[PDB]
Amino acid sequence: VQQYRLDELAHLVKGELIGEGSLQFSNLASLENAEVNHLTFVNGEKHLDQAKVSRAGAYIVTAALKEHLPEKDNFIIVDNPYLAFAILTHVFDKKISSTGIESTARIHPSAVISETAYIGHYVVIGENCVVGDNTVIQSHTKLDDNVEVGKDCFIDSYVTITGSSKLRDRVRIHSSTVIGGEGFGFAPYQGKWHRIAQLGSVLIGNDVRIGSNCSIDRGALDNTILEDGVIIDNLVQIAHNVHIGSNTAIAAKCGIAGSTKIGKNCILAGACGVAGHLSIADNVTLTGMSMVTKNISEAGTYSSGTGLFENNHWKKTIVRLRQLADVPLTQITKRLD
Amino acid sequence: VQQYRLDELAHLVKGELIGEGSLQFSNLASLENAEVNHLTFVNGEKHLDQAKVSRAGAYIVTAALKEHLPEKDNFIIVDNPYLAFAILTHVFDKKISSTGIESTARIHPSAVISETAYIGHYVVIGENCVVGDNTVIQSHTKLDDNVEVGKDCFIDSYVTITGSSKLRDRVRIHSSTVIGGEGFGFAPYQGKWHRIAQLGSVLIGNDVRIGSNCSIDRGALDNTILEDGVIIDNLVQIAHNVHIGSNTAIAAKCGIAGSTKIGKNCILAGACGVAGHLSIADNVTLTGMSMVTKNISEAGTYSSGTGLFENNHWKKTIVRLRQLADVPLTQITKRLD
Amino acid sequence: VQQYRLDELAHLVKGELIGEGSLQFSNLASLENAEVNHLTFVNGEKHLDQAKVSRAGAYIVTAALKEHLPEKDNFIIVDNPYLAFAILTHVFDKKISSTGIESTARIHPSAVISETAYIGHYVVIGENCVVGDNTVIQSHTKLDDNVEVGKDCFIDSYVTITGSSKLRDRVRIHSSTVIGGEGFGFAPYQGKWHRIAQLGSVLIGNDVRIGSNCSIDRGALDNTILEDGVIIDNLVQIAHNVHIGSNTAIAAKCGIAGSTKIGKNCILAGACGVAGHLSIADNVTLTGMSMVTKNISEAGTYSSGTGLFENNHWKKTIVRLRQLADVPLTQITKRLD
Repeated sequence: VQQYRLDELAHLVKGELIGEGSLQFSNLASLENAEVNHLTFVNGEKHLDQAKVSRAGAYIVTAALKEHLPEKDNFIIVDNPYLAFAILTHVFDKKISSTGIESTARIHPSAVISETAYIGHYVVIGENCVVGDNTVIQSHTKLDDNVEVGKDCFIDSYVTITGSSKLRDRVRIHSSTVIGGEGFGFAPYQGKWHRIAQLGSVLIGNDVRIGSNCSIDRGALDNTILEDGVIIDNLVQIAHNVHIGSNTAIAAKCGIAGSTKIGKNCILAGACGVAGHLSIADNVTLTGMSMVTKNISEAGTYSSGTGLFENNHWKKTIVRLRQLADVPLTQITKRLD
Repeated sequence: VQQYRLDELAHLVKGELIGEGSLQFSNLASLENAEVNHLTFVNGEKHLDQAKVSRAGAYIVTAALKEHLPEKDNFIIVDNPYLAFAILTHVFDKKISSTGIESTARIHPSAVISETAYIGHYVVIGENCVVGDNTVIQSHTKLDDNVEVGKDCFIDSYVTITGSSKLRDRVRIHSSTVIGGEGFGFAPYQGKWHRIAQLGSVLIGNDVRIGSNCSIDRGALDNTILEDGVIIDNLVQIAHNVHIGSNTAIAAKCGIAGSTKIGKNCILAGACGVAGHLSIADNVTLTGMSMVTKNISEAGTYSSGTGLFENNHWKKTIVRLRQLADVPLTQITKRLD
Repeated sequence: VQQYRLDELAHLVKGELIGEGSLQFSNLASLENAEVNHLTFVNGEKHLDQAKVSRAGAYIVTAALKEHLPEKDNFIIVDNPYLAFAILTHVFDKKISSTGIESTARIHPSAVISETAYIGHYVVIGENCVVGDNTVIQSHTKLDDNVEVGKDCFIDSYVTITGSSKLRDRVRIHSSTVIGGEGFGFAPYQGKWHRIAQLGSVLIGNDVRIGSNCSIDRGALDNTILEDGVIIDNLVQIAHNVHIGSNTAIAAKCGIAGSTKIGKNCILAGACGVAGHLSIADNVTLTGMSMVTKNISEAGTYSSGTGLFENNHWKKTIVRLRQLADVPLTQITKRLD
């Protein structure tokens, strides 16, 4: 494909070069599958063994790791090889330098589209819409009236941006997601449900990522807010009026119900469920499949689940669980006449 | 921005007016963010403090509440404020009565399309399809052969309606949703899976709402049926042959497995799992992340799950959970001699 | 509509014909809803009483069942009726015969499209793409650059295939699915998330089926692999680098996190969550909603969850549960001296 010298690659991550700076490199690769023209990284000493044996031509390493790799000659020394790696993934990433407006697209005459944005085939952009510089909007995607997309944004295919959602800069949203959809609002009467119109929108901050097949609903009256730097994997449900604080990560298949606020720097593992009208403090980490039903006021790590059981062990465990309510537990832990 | 007089708004909800019936209002708003030109609603006495402090022009309240609101002058007195509010959200909802067939739609000559319907751009409609009066079918959506949509329906973009699904009146289905999809039929032989074709369909009642990123699979032989007034949030799995009773509500991320039947007036909270070939009786609420593996014969509220735990308390809780099988429980409660 | 003779059908399943060979049949159907021109099947004695009352014209039964069915004259005998039924579903399943490329498609000239393939309306096919013989790409779907799709594949609408994904033969992918989208790769620095570009791809073997609304992310450096035979239901998350063994079945709504390997012939029930960097061995069955956090290294059936509880009972249970950690359980069953 296309080649990079080691010296350039070390300079790019602002690291100390060791070994022949003029060596060619085609790609990044894992320890196991790397070859000579491949640059790789050693993430802590758990991976020393795979490193020692790797056929990779150079190594992104910590200084205390370089000492444990005499077998090897060419290095890039940095304090955080993982972040240096992360930077360089983009150098090797094959880039979409595409620009201009595909003639099958339907852009309402009132919309402002930067001359360096890309609008895909069969994209539809409505009244008062704005798409910023170097923004990429892929094919079939639709932008409803009054939707604004900032700079350096990536929006893939079959994404719906509606409810006049407003997106800042460096926002990326993957295929088949819905931003700004009509949330689940229903009033009961005569044992039937009256639909509640949904009159709010969505604010989406800078540097925010959203996976595929996600549903981010627009607020019922105010806004659903995804603060700066929030990251969200595939198949997440974010209900109306959810407010997600800065740099919070939400793993695949989490569900955050209506009007809940999640603090800054929170980490939710796969398939957590958070009920409605709750606050979750800053710096809360929830492990896989946590069911949150009350508030969380203290920072920390929280969990729910029974863990894994062999099936028979399980069957008997849950029979004994069913019996616990009839057992006075603490009133025997200290019962001795 | 179109205005409405306070006396009309009170008439529109069958409500008693108090205050200057000629006052102008742009929109509904929340207690916290309402301005002078905004109508709002106080839902029970838990919100009085937010209400008193609010800058809302007028108030939707009950008689028992207007009393505890001396601070305010113009009200609309109704018996269920939530429902009066629900009605008025539509009056402020950005109403779209577009009509006709966009010129980039691909429609089979054999399909019957009501003159009052709207077929959007890039819409594809197959043989013997019927789209009834006043139905909106948004851009990019597809209707396979023998699919029928009734009157006054809203079908959004990137919706697949297949397997000759039959949708009645006032049915609304949101984006990235698959109605009628081939269900999960696989017979085992020689340690491989023989795919079973699926020859059924889907009956979707009047007044049924389906969210985004949902999958409603057709029957293996008969029909998957969603009865009148069923409402379904985003990210729901309805498997082949599931039958859902009238006005049952199904929250986000629920999965209902093949051939199961859920009664009338049921409520399923977020992320429930209902296993195959079961009956759930009329009038059953399940709470969040509930796991149902047997029939539910009696009405009532049901639950599964541990609570949330701080992580160390979780780890030690589950260590002790694992020991529970080997521990005589009912043979020590009656053991006092 | 379209008619078949009983003897043809008997022959199609390598089956002993009993009764009038020349009888006409339109369709399969259930024991409950079959009419004279419907063929049906009796699956063991459990369904015998239903069969006795069926208006079905003919019955796919096994010898020791014909036995208990004197009420009925027309049969097809076979050793496994379910598999016989499955073979015949395809005979009645409406054939999708179409060939060619619709004019509303956009296909880059450097793409190779078989003359026996169908490219549906509005499809977008990128550079260096390959589409095999008899493959169907339904309307609206997109293939990005370097995507390859084998022979006899079916790929429904609003599918995104990207990340240079490679698909073998007889792969079928349902609607709203995203194959090979950027995985959840993020580095932490200064309490921010730096995005990690995702450089691998996806290999999908022969005879793989994927449901609707699924996300199958590309690998970080190496590939995400679905081996031959793998079947995956609707709404599943398969993270970057997940490796899934031949003939494994993944039920609706499962999540497998990054870098997890899953052996051959596994069965995961609906809504399981498997954590990252784990091994599950060949022949493992998980029951609905299991949470795997450690490697499972022996074949067997595994589970997690509490039972379903009536709600009051549930609340007392979790209170007792919470008390469990403070109670020594093994030190009291062995307390008698």
